[PDB]
Amino acid sequence: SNKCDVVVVGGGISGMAAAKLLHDSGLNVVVLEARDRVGGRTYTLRNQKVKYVDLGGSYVGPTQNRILRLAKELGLETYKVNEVERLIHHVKGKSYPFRGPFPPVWNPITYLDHNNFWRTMDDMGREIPSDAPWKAPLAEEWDNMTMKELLDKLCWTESAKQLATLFVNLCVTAETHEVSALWFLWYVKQCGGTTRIISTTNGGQERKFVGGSGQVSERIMDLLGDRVKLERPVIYIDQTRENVLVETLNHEMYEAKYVISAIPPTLGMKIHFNPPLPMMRNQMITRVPLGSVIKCIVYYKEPFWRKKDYCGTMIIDGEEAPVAYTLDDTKPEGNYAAIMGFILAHKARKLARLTKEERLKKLCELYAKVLGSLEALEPVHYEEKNWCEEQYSGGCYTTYFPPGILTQYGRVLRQPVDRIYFAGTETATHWSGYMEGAVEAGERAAREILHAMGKIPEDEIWQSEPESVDVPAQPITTTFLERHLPSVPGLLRLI
Amino acid sequence: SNKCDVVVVGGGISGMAAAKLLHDSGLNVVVLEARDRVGGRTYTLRNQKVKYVDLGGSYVGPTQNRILRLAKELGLETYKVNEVERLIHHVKGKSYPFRGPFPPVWNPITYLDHNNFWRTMDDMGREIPSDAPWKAPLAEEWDNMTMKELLDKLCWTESAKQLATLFVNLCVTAETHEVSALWFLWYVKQCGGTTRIISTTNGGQERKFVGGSGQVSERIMDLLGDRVKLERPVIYIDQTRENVLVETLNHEMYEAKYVISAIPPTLGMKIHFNPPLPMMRNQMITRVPLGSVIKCIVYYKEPFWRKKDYCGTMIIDGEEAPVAYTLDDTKPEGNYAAIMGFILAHKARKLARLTKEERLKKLCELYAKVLGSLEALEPVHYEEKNWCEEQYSGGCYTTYFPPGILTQYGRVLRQPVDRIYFAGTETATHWSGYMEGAVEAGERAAREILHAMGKIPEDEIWQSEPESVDVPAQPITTTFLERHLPSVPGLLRLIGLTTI
Ligand SMILES: *Cc1cc2c(cc1C)nc1c(=O)[nH]c(=O)nc-1n2C[C@H](O)[C@H](O)[C@H](O)COP(=O)(O)OP(=O)(O)OC[C@H]1O[C@@H](n2cnc3c(N)ncnc32)[C@H](O)[C@@H]1O
Ligand SMILES: *Cc1cc2c(cc1C)nc1c(=O)[nH]c(=O)nc-1n2C[C@H](O)[C@H](O)[C@H](O)COP(=O)(O)OP(=O)(O)OC[C@H]1O[C@@H](n2cnc3c(N)ncnc32)[C@H](O)[C@@H]1O
Ligand SMILES: Cc1ccc(NC(=O)c2coc3ccccc3c2=O)cc1C
Ligand SMILES: Cc1ccc(NC(=O)c2coc3ccccc3c2=O)cc1C
Repeated sequence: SNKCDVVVVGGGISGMAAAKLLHDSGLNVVVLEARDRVGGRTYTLRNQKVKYVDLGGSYVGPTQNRILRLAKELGLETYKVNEVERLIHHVKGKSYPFRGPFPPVWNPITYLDHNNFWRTMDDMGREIPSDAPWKAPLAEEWDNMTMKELLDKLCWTESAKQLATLFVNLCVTAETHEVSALWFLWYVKQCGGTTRIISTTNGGQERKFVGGSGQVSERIMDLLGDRVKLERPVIYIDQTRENVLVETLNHEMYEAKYVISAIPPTLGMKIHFNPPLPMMRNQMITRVPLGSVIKCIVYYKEPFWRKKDYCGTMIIDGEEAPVAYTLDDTKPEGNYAAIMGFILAHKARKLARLTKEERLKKLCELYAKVLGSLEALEPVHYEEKNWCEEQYSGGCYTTYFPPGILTQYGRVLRQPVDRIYFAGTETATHWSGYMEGAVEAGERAAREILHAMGKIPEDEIWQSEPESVDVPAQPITTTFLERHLPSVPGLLRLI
Repeated sequence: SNKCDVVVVGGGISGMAAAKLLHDSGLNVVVLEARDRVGGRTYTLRNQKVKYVDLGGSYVGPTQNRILRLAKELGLETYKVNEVERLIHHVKGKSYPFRGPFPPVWNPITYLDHNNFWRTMDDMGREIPSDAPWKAPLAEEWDNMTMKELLDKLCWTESAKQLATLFVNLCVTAETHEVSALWFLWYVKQCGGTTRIISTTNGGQERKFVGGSGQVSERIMDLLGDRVKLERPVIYIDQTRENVLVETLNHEMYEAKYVISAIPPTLGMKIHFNPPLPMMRNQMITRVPLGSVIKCIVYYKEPFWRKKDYCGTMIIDGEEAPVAYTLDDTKPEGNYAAIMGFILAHKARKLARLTKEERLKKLCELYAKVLGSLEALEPVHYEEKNWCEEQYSGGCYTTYFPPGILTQYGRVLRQPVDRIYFAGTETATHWSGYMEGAVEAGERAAREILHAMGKIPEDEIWQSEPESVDVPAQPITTTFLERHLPSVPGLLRLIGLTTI
């Protein structure tokens, strides 16, 4: 067998970040990666037609200081996603251009309803601890409802309910009826709230990495050299003896003092454990699916939308549209003009039956309607990735919690099992679901092991991160009216 | 490689029934079983204090003709669970004895609400095809709500909502907010409806096997000889070549024409697939958890409850009660007096933290109160099994579907993947979740392979079963008033219209 200090299962950002921290501390680490590549739910494709394109995770933004710091250390730079010109909200077959993060609403009743919806999501989030959402005062009540039930109670207008539904679908690649209200409200709150999570400028979608996000994992693999073993799916972990034994599908055996599991929680099912996992983890890893998304990038000769004072952001309501949300994917130089779109949740399942060429046609025709331009019908290239088909991801962007699961099983997610510690973005407390969360969790799991070895004190397990000098955060603000305008039933109680 | 016609993954009733059918038809079969035993979600413990006891699946009843025929062919016999004396409904800290399958309800408004609840569950069920629940006219609407939401709409009394909640918890070992309304409605309908599923006499809980249900799987293993390989967990299936390659954890390779996967759907995750599974199955197997239950058997010197004219059945509502349902588990000879109880859904998670001795004490104290009997505090022995801890089951009794999953992913549950066919009780269309469904699915999977091999025509894949001569099925009947009495909102409409 191959002996080392720590085996890290999974060579995504989380596993790589954990392995780098342990390596830098002087431990001998091995990373066992199932695929013939690193990066996991990140994947940057290079060819002459696109130069490079993120087909998985791409965006980073203010308050995501760990990913920004790690990438900077590895020699990467960011550029801003184009938001110079107007955004579009396409509603009932018409495009309404706008500025600022939220589409305007003109009907006074609809206005009150929309304002109340966003405000209430943040009000509720303030009572949910980031590190322990199951300790929310109404944890059980909120966990036993779906997001669909919550939106049905909160939204007096169909307009607000359709936009709220789109929000859930885009944020967590799942249907409102599939997900726990508690979990979803935690998810938003732990990215800094509604404004921060939905915003391009000053939010989660502000920036991309020059040359692609895949470079984070690739460049850590570059540092680690042959410590990274590709095409080594872990099948078996045995903790009955002095050292932990980790076996791969290609018949290799690794021996270590500790293990970090840096895979999505449910993919723990692909590993046979000796002794068996404790009851609560055994059942938890069957209760935590990942969402469904096809990421699609359509290329054009020029970023023609800019000529009509549109930035390329489209927010597209309704069942018929294949794609509910787009961003401009053009490179910083104004070349490789492109629109990135997501085919979300049930639509990913529905439209996966089509051919690549059939999806291209539907997207181009949609974009022609929304951008009001025949130029959208003349694509020069197309790339896509359906994450639902990946054996070693399970989906994208991340794991969702159905009703009842987070309160009953959430405490087990990052609880060590003897000498196995748990990384992965699902275990983060700030931007869980994102590349930022992957870094937080990997570095925390690594430091749990450093503490178990006696190398650092307990109070160094969780570590704050200085703010990025390159991507500083501006405060999230609200207006007096936003804070104090009544809800729809509030206006009725006054009548 | 060890060569054969068909590799069956899993030695539970479904895999063993499939293997038997294939073997009897002249094929060479191998059964690869992860555990050191066959039976899976069935397990019959034997020791001198209990003689034998079913710690997993136990009950069979009228309309479950496949398991009865299989068991009979293997030389097994049934006996009737004791329902001679009165049942007990324990609610708000008091016990109310009764006869008939449902506790009687006296308050007229509450009676209308209860009657409408059960009626409506069956009414909705009739809209749902047993073999394609996603084809129900309102499949989407019903699949996008939980059972909690449906009970909140349907039940105009707390009395009905509480009993309905216990019904869901007991039937599918899951909370009302955890499960899809469409899936639960399908599940009940495919067992023959509310009366059949809840009943002891004339229903699902009527009988047990003399000597334990584990004998079904054991006796098939005896017939198959060394074709059953114990402690062979499957880790890898490769369909890239002419013959299917199946690899086990202990480093053996098996080569076959076809494979039957006879394991719970989510446990497919423990196998690495080459090529990868198609998208819909890849995601489906991450979306289908099993329920949570501890099965607990408390032994006594005598079946003392019978002397108070109680049969041993207790239907126990309330958060403080660890166990919501009991049955008399005394042997047919009248010795090894015992009460079987289930600790359900969240309570299985909550009470797992205690010791065995602490759980025994809580159960005895509950039974003493419910039975009004100090004798319940004098147990002579205890056995239990927490199915939540089983790596190779995932839970019990069966797989549940959360909201939204059955309409999006249900169609791939028994869809073949190249040369892999799918058995397991989860893929049945009649008593899915039960030993019966395991037999149906195993035999159906085997015959899919026989059809693929050109050995039988397509119309023999699905095969009806003759009614048991030993366990005749009384029909499910209603009264005129049961059919036509209004719901609570229907009564309110009638009142509004009169007064107009
Ligand atoms: C898919 C996706 C993700 C995504 C998104 C859009 C799409 C289409 N957009 C994002 C965005 O704009 N900004 C952002 O910050 N995140 C975005 N996401 C999510 C993001 O990609 C993820 O949060 C992050 O990449 C997750 O990182 P983590 O390291 O936690 O997880 P992973 O990437 O899945 O890596 C796990 C690795 O483990 C390997 N594996 C799996 N099973 C095994 C076994 N048995 N043995 C050995 N290795 C295993 C995987 O192959 C993978 O490499
Ligand atoms: C657990 C339980 C079940 C149960 C019940 C009460 C409890 C506590 N009460 C029942 C009842 O009264 N009447 C009834 O008809 N059913 C009842 N249930 C359900 C019943 O036990 C199940 O429906 C039935 O036994 C399921 O049979 P099936 O053959 O479909 O599935 P299984 O028993 O789980 O068998 C699967 C076998 O596969 C093995 N396995 C798992 N993974 C692997 C891998 N990777 N490789 C090889 N083998 C694998 C398992 O070990 C098992 O033996
Ligand atoms: C009006 C509006 C604008 C942007 C958004 N965006 C989001 O919520 C996003 C949430 O998480 C993401 C994760 C990966 C990539 C993109 C996103 C979002 O844009 C939502 C609404 C309702
Ligand atoms: C009044 C009453 C009596 C029995 C039941 N029982 C049930 O629903 C059961 C359904 O599934 C089972 C599965 C395995 C073992 C036992 C059972 C039940 O008793 C329910 C009610 C509401």
